[PDB]
Amino acid sequence: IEKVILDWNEYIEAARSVVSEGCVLLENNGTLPLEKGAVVSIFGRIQTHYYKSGTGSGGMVNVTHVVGVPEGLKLSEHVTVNEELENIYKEWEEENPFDEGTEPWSQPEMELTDEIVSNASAKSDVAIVIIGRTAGEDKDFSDVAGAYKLSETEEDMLRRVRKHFDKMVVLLNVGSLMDLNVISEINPDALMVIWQGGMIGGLGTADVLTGKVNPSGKLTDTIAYEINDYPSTENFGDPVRDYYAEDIYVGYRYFETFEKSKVRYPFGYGISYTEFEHTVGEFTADINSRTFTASCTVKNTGSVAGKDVAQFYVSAPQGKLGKPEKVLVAFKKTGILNPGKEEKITVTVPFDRFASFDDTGVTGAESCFVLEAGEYTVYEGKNVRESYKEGSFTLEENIVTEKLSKALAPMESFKRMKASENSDGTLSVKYEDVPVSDVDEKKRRLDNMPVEIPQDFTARYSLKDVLSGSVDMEKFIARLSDDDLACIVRGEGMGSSLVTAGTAAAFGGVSEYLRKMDIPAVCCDDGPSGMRLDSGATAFSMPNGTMLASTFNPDVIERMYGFTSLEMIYNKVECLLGPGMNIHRNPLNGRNFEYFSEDPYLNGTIASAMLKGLHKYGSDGVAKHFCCNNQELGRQACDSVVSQRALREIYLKGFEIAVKEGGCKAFMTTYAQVNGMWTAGNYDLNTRILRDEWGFKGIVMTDWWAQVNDRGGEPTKNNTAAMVRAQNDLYMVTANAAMNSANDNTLSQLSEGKLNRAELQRCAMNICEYAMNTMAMKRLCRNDIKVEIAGR
Ligand SMILES: O[C@@H]1[C@@H](O)[C@H](O)OC[C@H]1O
Repeated sequence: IEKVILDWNEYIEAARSVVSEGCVLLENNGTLPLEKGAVVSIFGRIQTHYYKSGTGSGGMVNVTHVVGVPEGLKLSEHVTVNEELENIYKEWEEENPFDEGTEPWSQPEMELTDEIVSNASAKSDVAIVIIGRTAGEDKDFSDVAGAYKLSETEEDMLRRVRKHFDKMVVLLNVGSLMDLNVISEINPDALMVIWQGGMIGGLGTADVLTGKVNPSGKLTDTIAYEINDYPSTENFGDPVRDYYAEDIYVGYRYFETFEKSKVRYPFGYGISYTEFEHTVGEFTADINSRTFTASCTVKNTGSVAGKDVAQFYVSAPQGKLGKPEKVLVAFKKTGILNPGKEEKITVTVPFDRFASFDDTGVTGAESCFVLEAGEYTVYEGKNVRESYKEGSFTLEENIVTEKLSKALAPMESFKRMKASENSDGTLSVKYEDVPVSDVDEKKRRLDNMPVEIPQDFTARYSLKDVLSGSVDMEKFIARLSDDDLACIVRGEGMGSSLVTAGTAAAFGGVSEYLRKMDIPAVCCDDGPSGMRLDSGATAFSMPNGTMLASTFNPDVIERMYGFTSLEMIYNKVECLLGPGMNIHRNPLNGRNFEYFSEDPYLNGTIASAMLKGLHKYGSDGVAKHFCCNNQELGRQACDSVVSQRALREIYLKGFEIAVKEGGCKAFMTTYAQVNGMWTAGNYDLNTRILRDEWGFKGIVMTDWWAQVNDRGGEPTKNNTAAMVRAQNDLYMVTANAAMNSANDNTLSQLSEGKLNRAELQRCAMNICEYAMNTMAMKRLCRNDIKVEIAGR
């Protein structure tokens, strides 16, 4: 019915803006920005093979061209590149080709001589050294040379360059952070994390290097001096089982509370080519509305224009539960401020952003989010460490922000960290026993069993009749036979011929009988950083998740994914398999590149920005992996043992925000276990928490060929009855859904009364309600958006 232009040049520009807001300047003595007309020598072999993404499902976007850093600098017309040094690298690389693997964390560095380095210095004004790292799916990052540490030849390179150049810039082309101890010690003039910026990364990076854009990126994780300083390191890296003993004390929640001196760069840290002054302003609280309102003014007090981020933190009273010193509750990035100009920033913060989950009952409100009695102090500033008192208010009694239930609780006891108040008025870590679950799972499922809809194969309503409002969804679903029900819970793929070639899955109209009811085939495709088309078809490769999050700018993120929204329609992809939004529990997790933060509020807010983007033209995202997939090693069977409180405040919280702020209507579960069973068959996760408590209205799908089990039972890839009993609606994926290619147990379990028809009907109703609002339904109804690409 309607045509829309996808302007490719504006798509490039939107993505380019994200890159130039997401680079994080850590150190600078004034060597950056690069001066007009300067000649730069670029060191590091990885300069020729810019890491545009990490590896795995989320790093297989095909493109015709990648603008690396050298090319980005030449295109700027602000500097020139030393062409002799480039040719040394190019010629060396013909003998030492880029290893593709399985793909390694890094490439072997070219050894440098005194002659090469000395001659480059004579013919250039500044050295740029690029250190490259990638990482991803199934391969965790490791505390060794070539991975988290510099390799020996990389260190040599840096020391030579330092010696022969008095102007030296180090750039980290990395998916996740690496060791900064040796780099800091070598002490370059400027240090910037440039992440992996997709196919136009070099353009946006050139913008900040040349000063066309002033750096305004901030860290989404705390950088500590050693891997052993991180509170999760003790309990990370075990393929069988890991106890989340740090509990709520993840990242800056640990460091700012217990170990300030172990931090090199705090959460939210990043600098600019200008300087800013944050002046605390008016503060009011509204206890009856459960909000406070806080103002401050940010002023550019330096000599060049730039943006800054105002970050707001709450210190809750320790009470009986114990608390982190500071938790992030709001942030706002300024517009571009000219020298001597300023911007007033006001935030309204609901109490639920700094509530605590009582999993012991010590507050008198077990299984509730609560604010304990005491003094709440609010802080504003440039990062968590440099945040200063904005206001305060005191509660004489507990406030229950929300009543919940005992759900997804641990099945075995373990000791967790506890904030303990010393005689000094300081806080130390002590340990306490996590209570074990007393939930009767059998009874919970039976007491909440949905009502069966009597089947009726004569009255043949269409899914169009449900969409129009002509009939109830219940009235429609009655025509599905047991074959139809068994079939509709199966995703078909990879590369099902019902949808665009080379994508992840088709679902909904996966049989002739389902298609006859006007259930369309809905197409899923990886990934957060752009469409992965295994046909070889090209698509936009966008910056990695961590770079997105480092913008601290929901609007710039949403703008870019508004273009992705149209591109998906163009390719007839309805469901992009992102955002990835598992918490950065440990820096060594391989997939941190396509996730956002150690902080759940930032995590959810960035995820929600992406989803709003995709929703612009009616496309959609699938939040993943729900939940606690914070480790790649052992991910087919690993058991994350974690408290309710840690789940409610940290790991689930981002996903909750995705539902309630982001309008998320599609979730993906994990390959692994949380509290002693696989996530795909967990009732508490997929029904109790997600639907009954949060009000999610949508679909849940498995991760691709994930295992499912009943608690205590053996894991398999075809226990779909366990999956449907949990209200995980879709098994992803089978070669042929109509033929039950996986030989699943849906019908045999239904035959034996161990699976109720009502449970199948519930899943089928979720699938159909989702499917009828997709662009694939619009194509059947002939009221879809037609997209045309301009600017190529
Ligand atoms: O993240 C998912 C990954 O775990 C799986 O292997 O492929 C599908 C992706 O969406």
